[PDB]
Amino acid sequence: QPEPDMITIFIGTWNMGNAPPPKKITSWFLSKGQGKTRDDSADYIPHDIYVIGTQEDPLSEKEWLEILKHSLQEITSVTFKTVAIHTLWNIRIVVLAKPEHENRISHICTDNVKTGIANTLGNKGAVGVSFMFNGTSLGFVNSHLTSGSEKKLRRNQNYMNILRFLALGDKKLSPFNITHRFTHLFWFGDLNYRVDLPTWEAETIIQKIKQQQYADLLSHDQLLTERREQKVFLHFEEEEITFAPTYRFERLTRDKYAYTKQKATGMKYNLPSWCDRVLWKSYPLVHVVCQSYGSTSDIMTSDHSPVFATFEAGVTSQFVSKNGPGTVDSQGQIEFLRCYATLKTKSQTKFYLEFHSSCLESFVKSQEGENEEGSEGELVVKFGETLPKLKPIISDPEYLLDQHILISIKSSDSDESYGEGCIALRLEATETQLPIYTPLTHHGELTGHFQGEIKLQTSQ
Ligand SMILES: CN(C)c1ccc(CNn2cnnc2)cc1
Ligand SMILES: [Mg+2]
Repeated sequence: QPEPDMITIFIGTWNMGNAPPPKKITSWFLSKGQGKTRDDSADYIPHDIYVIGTQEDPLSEKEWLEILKHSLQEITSVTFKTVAIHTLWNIRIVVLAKPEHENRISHICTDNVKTGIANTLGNKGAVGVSFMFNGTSLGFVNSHLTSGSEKKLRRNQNYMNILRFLALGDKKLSPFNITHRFTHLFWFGDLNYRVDLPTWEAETIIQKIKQQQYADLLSHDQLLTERREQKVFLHFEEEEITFAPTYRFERLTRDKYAYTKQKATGMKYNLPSWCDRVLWKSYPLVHVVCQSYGSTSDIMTSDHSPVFATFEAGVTSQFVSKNGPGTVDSQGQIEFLRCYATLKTKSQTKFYLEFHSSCLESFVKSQEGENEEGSEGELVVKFGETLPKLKPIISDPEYLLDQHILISIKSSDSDESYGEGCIALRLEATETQLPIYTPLTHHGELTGHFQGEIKLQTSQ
């Protein structure tokens, strides 16, 4: 039975509004309703992995697991295995996989982050799951961010706390947050970003939704505008939105948006908004294709509609050679020529690099670079041809060209990372000097750039 080089992944996010679900929720897992929907001809074809995020979830883990497994068994006739389930308050993540994957999945991690302080600590935050699927690391974050049209900045702060403090994936990747630890990272939830239009325009917005004319509403969506201004979710993707706003509906129909201020809303308006979202970030030049992104029309127990997204995702096999794992493959090497970091920092410490990759036995520390002043104020850290030659565990090009090198630039004075990035080894050529580049981030904000040339030697 061959190992796969692709899988499909279902992502669901649903704020259940503290109500039990209706008896049938299969439309969610079939990617049927509004938006980019899945073809009927695929209905019996199971996804490899189903990841379900809920918010305001009133059910026990047992109760929800029984509903989810029943739903999938009815669709596919397959009894899915539970990979992980984790709940913080009423925020929950469930990961289910086809039984054939049980011995492909390992290194399962769960964690949560509580956002806010005092007043603002007690119901918002995130849960997450990570695991290895053969040679591929997968991370999944379900976040319920701060509510309210005039709290976009709080949401952005919630995002940065979650990506700093959520402890998933390989703890040896100590300079790296979740935005660099996984081949594929999916971040979804009730992100609570709103359509920023005047309250007086409520009926006009409703009119536009009835006409399926979303352009003038999406141009005011806070998540799109904050992402365009690099305030949040830097270097993440989102499929184009082609479904109606998923919030805030009257329960038991989808015919009415309930937007007017009420004591129950704290006298806040809830103009129709795309609160419920799926975003992703994959390492450079790894295959990832969104094959659906939409909302269900027939699940009406909540004031939110469920959102689905499905993905094709490239995966690699757990490679064994005669040499690695457990030694180097002298036939393989990675050289960095003429590299320099450009940093936004005002500080004047010396810097060194760390190279981390599962193609190395352990991470590699460079010598200090040479600091120069850039022409427009910047710090330029030059490494020249001083960088250590990296010795991968396996030299076979079918393995090595699918790998990635994480780079951290660290202060010699503090050993703290000033920037993290990632370089693909999916090169146009081997034994050839080729340009490389990554942006550098820290706490998920842009801090600089790393660029230079690479020369990769494989056994071919
Ligand atoms: C061809 N296969 C595998 C198939 C066919 C029909 C269905 C839908 N109805 N169902 C539920 N449980 N068994 C049948 C699911 C799978
Ligand atoms: Mg709510």
